Amino acid sequence: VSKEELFTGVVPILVELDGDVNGHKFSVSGEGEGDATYGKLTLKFICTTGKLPVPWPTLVTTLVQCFSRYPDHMKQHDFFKSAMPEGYVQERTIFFKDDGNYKTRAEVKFEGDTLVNRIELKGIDFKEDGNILGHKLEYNYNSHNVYIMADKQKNGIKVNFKIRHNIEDGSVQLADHYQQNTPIGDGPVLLPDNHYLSTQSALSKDPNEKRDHMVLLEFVTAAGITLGM
Ligand code: NA
Ligand code: NA
Ligand SMILES: [Zn+2]
Ligand SMILES: [Zn+2]
Repeated sequence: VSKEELFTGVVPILVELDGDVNGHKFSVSGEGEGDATYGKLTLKFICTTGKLPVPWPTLVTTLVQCFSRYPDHMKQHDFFKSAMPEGYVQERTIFFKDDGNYKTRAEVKFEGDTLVNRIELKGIDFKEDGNILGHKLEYNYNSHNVYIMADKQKNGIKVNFKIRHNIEDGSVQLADHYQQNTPIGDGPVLLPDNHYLSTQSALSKDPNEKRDHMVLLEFVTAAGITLGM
């Protein structure tokens, strides 16, 4: 039921996102590679419609948890890989405290040797001069724990966590994330015991790139379950 064999080695990744936030329409493409044995991602994203209308860090969680490293004793809890190659739908609602929300739907699946994440994002209720549309977020990311449980009603998982976005005046903008994942295929999947992913992300710029872009490295390992339990 585990699909670890698809994830051997380095796997190319493609990402495509169409988004509309307070009627500002935009698109983002990304390409890179993942190594689930190490739990590491490297990707570069470009805004193909001009300047991104929201800050890049707000799109990090939207823009492939199947590349998480699952420990030796936790292979029976890896839902994300178990749903491949047909893949899973990942839906979120993200509430930015004192501001608007994003709602997202994505399909993550293999197209051949490439892992692809295809996303629609709709943003509503943002303040024109808030931290988001105001572009008051620093260009950086912090470490978070992403809590995963099995869905008690359907074949799938329920996931929640709270992202801290640091603001240029020293304050912090919180983004509460609520997430569900369901398989696309009707094959068996792994429905995990409660656990979490320890997430770290670092953002940078390619000094030669003139398009609006984001270079992103991530390291993710699952944790939280006692051997054999
Ligand atoms: Na199998
Ligand atoms: Na605007
Ligand atoms: Zn172990
Ligand atoms: Zn158990």
